Amino acid sequence: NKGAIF
Amino acid sequence: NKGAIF
Amino acid sequence: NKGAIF
Amino acid sequence: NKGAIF
Amino acid sequence: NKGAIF
Amino acid sequence: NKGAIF
Amino acid sequence: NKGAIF
Amino acid sequence: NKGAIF
Repeated sequence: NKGAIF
Repeated sequence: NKGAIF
Repeated sequence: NKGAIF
Repeated sequence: NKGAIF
Repeated sequence: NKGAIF
Repeated sequence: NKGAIF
Repeated sequence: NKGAIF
Repeated sequence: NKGAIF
């Protein structure tokens, strides 16, 4: 799993 | 902003 | 911003 | 798993 | 089981 | 089991 | 500007 | 500017 929060 | 990836 | 990836 | 928060 | 609360 | 709370 | 590539 | 690549 991969994610970005920005 | 807030997030979850799983 | 806050996030979790797992 | 990989993630970025910024 | 997996979960996120935010 | 895996989880995040934030 | 902000971005994520993954 | 801010970014993540992964």
